[PDB]
Amino acid sequence: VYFFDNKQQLIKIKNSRTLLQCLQEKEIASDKSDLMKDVLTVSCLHDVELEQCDFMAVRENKGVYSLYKILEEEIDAEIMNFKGVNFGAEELNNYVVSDARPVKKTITEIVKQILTYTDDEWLMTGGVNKIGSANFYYASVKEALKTVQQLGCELLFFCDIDGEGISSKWVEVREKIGKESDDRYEVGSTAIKVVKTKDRTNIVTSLVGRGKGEEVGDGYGRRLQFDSIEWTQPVPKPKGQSFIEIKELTEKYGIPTKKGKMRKREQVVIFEDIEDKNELLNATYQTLLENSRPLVQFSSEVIGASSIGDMVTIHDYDKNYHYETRVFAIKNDILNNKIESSLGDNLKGSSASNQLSKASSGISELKSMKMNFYDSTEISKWQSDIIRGAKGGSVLLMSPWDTNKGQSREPYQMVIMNKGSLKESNHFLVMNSEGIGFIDGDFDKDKFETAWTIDGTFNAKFIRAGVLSGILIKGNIIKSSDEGDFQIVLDGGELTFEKKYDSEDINDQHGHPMLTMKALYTDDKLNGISMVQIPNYSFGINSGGLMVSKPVIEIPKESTIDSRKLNLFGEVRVVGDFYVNDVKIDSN
Amino acid sequence: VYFFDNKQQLIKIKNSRTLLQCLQEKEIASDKSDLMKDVLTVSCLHDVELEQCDFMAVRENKGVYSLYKILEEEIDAEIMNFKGVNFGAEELNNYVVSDARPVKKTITEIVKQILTYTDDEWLMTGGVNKIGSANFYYASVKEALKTVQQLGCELLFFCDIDGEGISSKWVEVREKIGKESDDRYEVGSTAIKVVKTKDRTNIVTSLVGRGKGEEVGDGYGRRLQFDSIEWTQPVPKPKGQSFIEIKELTEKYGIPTKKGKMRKREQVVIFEDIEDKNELLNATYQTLLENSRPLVQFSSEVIGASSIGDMVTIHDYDKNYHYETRVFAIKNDILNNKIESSLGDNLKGSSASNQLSKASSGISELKSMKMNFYDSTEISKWQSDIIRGAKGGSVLLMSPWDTNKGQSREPYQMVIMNKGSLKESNHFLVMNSEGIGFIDGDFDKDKFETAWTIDGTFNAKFIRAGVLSGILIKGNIIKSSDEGDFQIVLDGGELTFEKKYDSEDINDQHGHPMLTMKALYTDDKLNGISMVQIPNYSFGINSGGLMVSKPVIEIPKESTIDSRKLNLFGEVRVVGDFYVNDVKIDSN
Amino acid sequence: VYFFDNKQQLIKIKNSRTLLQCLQEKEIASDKSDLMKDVLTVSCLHDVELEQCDFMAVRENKGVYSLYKILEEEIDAEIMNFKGVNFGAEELNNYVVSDARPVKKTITEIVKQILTYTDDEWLMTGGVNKIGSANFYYASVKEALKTVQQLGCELLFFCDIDGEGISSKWVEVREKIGKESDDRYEVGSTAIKVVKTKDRTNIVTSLVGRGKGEEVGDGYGRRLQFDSIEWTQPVPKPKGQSFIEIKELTEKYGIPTKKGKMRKREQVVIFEDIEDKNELLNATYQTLLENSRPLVQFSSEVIGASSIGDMVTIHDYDKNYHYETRVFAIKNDILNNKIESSLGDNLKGSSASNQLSKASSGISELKSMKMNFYDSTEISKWQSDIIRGAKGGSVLLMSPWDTNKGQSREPYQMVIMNKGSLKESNHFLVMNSEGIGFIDGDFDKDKFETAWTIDGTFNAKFIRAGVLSGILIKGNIIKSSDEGDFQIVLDGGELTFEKKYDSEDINDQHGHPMLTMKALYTDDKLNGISMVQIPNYSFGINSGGLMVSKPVIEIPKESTIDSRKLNLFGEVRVVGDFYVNDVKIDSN
Repeated sequence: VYFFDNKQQLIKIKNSRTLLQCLQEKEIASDKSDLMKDVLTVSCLHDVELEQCDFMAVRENKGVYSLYKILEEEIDAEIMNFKGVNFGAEELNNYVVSDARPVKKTITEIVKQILTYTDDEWLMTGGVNKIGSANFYYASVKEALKTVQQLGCELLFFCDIDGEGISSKWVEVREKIGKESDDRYEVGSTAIKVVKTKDRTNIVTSLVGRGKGEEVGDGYGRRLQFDSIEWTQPVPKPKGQSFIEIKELTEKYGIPTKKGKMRKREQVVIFEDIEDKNELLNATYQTLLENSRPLVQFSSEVIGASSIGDMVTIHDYDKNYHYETRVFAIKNDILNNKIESSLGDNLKGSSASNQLSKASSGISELKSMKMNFYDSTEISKWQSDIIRGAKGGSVLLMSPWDTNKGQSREPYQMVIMNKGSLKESNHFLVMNSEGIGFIDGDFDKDKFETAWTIDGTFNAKFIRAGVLSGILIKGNIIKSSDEGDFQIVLDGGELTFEKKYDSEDINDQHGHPMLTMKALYTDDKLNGISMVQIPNYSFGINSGGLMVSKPVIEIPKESTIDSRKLNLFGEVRVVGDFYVNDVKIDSN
Repeated sequence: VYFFDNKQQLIKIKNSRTLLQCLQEKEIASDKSDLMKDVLTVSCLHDVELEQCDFMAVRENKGVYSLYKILEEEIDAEIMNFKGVNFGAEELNNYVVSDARPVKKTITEIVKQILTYTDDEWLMTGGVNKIGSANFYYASVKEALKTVQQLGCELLFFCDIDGEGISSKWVEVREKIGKESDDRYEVGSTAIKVVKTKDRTNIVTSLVGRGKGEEVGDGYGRRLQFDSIEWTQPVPKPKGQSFIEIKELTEKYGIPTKKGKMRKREQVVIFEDIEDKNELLNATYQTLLENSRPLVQFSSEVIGASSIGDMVTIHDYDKNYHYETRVFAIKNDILNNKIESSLGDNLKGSSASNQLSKASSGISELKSMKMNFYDSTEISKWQSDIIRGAKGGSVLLMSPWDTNKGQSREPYQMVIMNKGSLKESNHFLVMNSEGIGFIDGDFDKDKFETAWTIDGTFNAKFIRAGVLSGILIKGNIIKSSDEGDFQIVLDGGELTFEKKYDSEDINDQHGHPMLTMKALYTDDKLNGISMVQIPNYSFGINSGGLMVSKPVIEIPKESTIDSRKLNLFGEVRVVGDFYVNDVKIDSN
Repeated sequence: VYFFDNKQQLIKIKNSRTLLQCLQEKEIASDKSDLMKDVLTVSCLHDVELEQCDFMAVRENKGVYSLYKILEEEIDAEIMNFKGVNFGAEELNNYVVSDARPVKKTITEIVKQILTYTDDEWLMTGGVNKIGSANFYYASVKEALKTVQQLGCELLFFCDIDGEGISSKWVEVREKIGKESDDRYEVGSTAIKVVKTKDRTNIVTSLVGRGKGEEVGDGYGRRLQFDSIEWTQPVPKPKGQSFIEIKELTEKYGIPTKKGKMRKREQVVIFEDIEDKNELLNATYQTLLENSRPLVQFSSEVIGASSIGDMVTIHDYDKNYHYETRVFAIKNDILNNKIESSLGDNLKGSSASNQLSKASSGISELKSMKMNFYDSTEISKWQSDIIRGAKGGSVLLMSPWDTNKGQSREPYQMVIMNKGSLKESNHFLVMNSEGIGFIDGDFDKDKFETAWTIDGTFNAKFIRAGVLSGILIKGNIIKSSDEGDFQIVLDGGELTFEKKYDSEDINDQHGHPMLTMKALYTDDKLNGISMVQIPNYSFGINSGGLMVSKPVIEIPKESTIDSRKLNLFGEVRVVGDFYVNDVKIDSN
């Protein structure tokens, strides 16, 4: 046993004539999410230059050495104990993966990508050709390797150690650990104390698959199922069924009935992250196939030496059974030449210590995979903001939070924009606490205009296209315009021909009258209708054409009540009474 | 001990002269959610034809047999070992219950309903008259029976076994297991080694109840309490208080004070699914009543034989105590005539193995009853959709998700319908990225018109009912119409009478002039008001009635500036000077 | 040993010549969230009057006594056993804190405030000057003290016990338990069996801190980090880095590389309730300083007597080491004068029982601090109601739930109010399933108007301010009014002067005609423009001023087709040929 100091430099060599204990253990875990266990324990007499050492290594052959790092020492009386684990499981826990996210790549490329964060110290050897994906964010490298291991790969670690330090390190990726060995164990000559165990707790013949939810929120707990999938060639499955059954397994492990017939065994299997149907069926089929036969375990003391993970054959001639199994646990005592092994399926996972470890890991996982009050509030806020329109399209309910991040989220106005989003649109229709208004080019709030007011006072200037029909007009003042200074007015049941004037008041629209057709309250009754004239103005009933207009009656500018100067022009044929002197007399 | 093969056919009988161990254990669990434990263990010498057996049974009396299913087997030193459990706890785990949901029914009917999923194999015997409800979805029958058992029933299982297989199976429902036996145990003659234990850990005299939330979201953690419920006859409880206290229990187990008085003990009890007040009070009262006395347990070796669940009486004359207890655990050894029993309240739930089992079950329950990111997102989406209007009432915000299910959830228009929902309404008011518009009968076809445009151009054709008053009209063109071809036009500050015409342009409304009362720019000043005429048209100031109007002045069709033929008609009284051959005249 | 009854009255004294066992244990837990352990165990021969006692006490010196409360009692064979804990840890579990919520106060004031719920039985002694805050709701006092202890204080409990009961109780608050003692332990003379353990499992040199989320909802898992904080004087930390590193620790405990250089060790530390950067950096620095050196533990059997928590010194001359450690566990045996102690850092937390207890506590905490279906639904409802406007501002989508609390949540109308909320505003713009309408002062009523209708029918009476221009008017009836009974009408392609009238129909607006400027269908062609008169009415073309208008032609009330009476007034100047019994005449 060679001991190294903190810089991995050789210090001392301990022989086999001084050590009091030397034990090495290896074990392949039942689950695929755990690494391979490797522990060494050595204890010798107390020394003063062995309390600074941090590494210890043993010998496999002339070219391969295994390195163990001390985790704990215990001086008792004068005997120093020690305890070590593999170097890789302790070194690869101090590299941080910021964020890595492959999508549908092979395992070899994923390992290449992960081992980039170790700064070229670690390499990799071997390959697998299965495609998978994962999301690695802030986490250690060992956890990432654990996650990769679940896809069907098994990992090891090695060194190239000399007396002056470590030179090269690499990681081997394989499918199954161990080649096939030419070993032969016989009970009574090579295997000494054989204990055979058989278990039948978990046996199924039919399973019902379930998926990742259908309509969550109703509370009815629906899940995706393979109800309407046809699948014939591997195992005949009908179209109206919802479970996979193997016939012969039912005949061999079924529940007998009254009539001598057999019935199947059905248990429910849940997959939390399956969204398709065919892959759910494949997963359920694999789960059914894995759990169809009882488990067998052999545990014994052996003479011949085998590595971990080989295939060996064990025989027993007195009771006449013959099996082929796979070594999965080895406890090698170097000092006393005693070797203990185990073959077959692993049933060591039901001991108390493993259960304690699994419970602690489960608590630690649940603490990080579930959502507390803050996360629920944040998710609700995000999903409400998505539908309110605060991130996308043309309809939006504004709140001060959308502008300052600091005030309340309470809405005070509703905005309909032109295109896209707030910065991508040019026109706005705003509904706020002042009335339905409009906003110009930019939403820096040029100035808010008003079309409707909340008390209900429409603004008339917004009528700019169309034809008006089918209504009544009353009380209003009408007017027209020309290039000169003449306009027609209808104010208070009056027709006014006057001169133009520009103003901003209802009363000030009226100008200087010249001719006003009207009516007069004639003698306490409204039976007088006539026009009027005004002096210094010309009036007429001019006749002719569009270019020429000659006076039928000419009204002078000086026409007055006193100066009744009733000019007339034009050849007029006057049928009716005529006047020269006194008394009416007829004509032509 | 009789051994059966995989089809429940008798194979071999083993005597008592060749067995090495036979042990049978029974135990009633402390909690009501666990079944009754039944375990048998037997070991004999190795045999070839015993490695295929799957059932082993023992004898109770001449008509009752108990059947055990082998779960494990272990050849160690040609000494085979077997371990078995009850058949019922293993067979009823392979029957899937899908979607069974009773509401407010009796336990007997619930068990009858559950046992219809076993295909007539299992029956039921007995009954309990208590009302309860449960929700069973995809799950096995055993878990359903476990859930039912929590409502105040206790279950057993039985068979009717013969040499050629099982004939009938049934499940018995009871209130308490065991009748009242006539047995008497005396210490020193019938009971050998007696160990008595007394516990005082959980002792209370007052409790404060809490309910299923009040206003969750504030984060203040309010809960429903019985603050304002009066309850007098069982135990006097005032109105202003929020806890139940029994006086004598306080006097007997109260904290002494400085003045020699006693104080109560208060602890908080939480019920997660209580929504009313009186039932919360009843539950708190029952919890208080249950936990008011210290616990006692007896464990001893017994000569006499009793079944499980009976009521036996134990006496001790030297120390002078006499108690009446209930048997709850029996460990019967058939081969050596040794019986071990326990009496009183169960305190076996604090051992390490039970704690490990409870921790595993608790973790597995938490993994299923708490929600991750996906469930929170789905619930938020559902609750946002409810309030957006996408499922119900008359105000709704459209998004592409509501029509095509594949695009984003971002809104782009707001729709107000007529009645009900999208398919139950005929008329629509729509405000989208092109202005306030309207939609006809069917919404599936856009057919979108516009009333307001986002730049603010109202369409005038939408004014169809009302009276218009209190505004000004300027610049606009006015027109009327009749059945014939006459209309009145006010264009450019002139009154124009023409012939009617139909057109679609502002300029084309004007027609063929006949008489245009207008004004003339008379000598660089606007003081000329006059009419005009046009040849080949008739003009007049006709006078008379509504039927008839005769010309005061008749304007001929040929009236012209050149041909000044101004025909006049009617009896006229022309007072004033006149024009006859250069003289002034008078009234004859 | 003195035994008390249920009222804490002395009953019996047991000497040292009758007891069979007496053992006292004390231990300081590794975590700061657990109290100080104190356990006593005594056993003696069975006595009749010792089965009612509930307290047993021992002697420290002539003035200090320790009180223990019996929890379990076990009569076995003829020897009674007992098991007691400290009085305080059992008494202070029966006082209920309703709600206390201090903010940024000192520990002394927090303890003072908490100890007001014991009704002046418990006092306080000592003090610590550090500022902290906590939120206490319904919970017992012991959990509150546990939570306070996490801020850097350590608690003890005491009594003033006499033969007639307890007189005064108090709690001492300290920062560290134990003074500095003048003790000297030498191996081989005063310490007998020394076992030393050194642990190196968790050693780090650099850490990466994380905070309380950044944008939860995207699913990317961002967290607050100290990326852009400069912090130099304690440890030089640059501006572009995301971790804190100590140099010399890396030089002493670093991973050696190929070229002889050393590398750092990084692990991720998560704080779930940190929102600022400088405090996150401080917490990470404190963790790094706490986890930088390996741990050492001494366990031995000593001769001299020391209290719990002192600082002693242990020496060993043969192996030449000298350490200064702190006592943390004492197991004093009173009957046999044997004392067993432990020194240094506590490594007793990895035993099986402690792990079981921690797992149970973790499950119980997770069950209470996570959210199930009901909580998620309630939070989503609250956060949707906040943004819908149902609590605050001036835009609101009202649903029947907002008024009756019992019906569904689907919205049926949208309301825009004036100010604040429903009760603080006067004018409303309501958009519902009937049309865009308005509501007067109070909203509790249903005085709903209708401007728009869903079929697109505007109401013309809502135009009340503005100027109308740029449109066309067609078909509509135009009218005016005056104080008298005259109005100008333009209906059916004609101009009508008539008498004013009031009505509510389109047809009834027309009145009694007087003068109707119109057109006549003159001989199958529309070339006739004419006016008419009506008998018993006066007509004229009056001329003059605004005050005076004299008839150019006077039309009498009796003017008729038969009674042609065309009165003319005013001195005329008439050029033309005239009618003097035929031919043609001259023109003055």
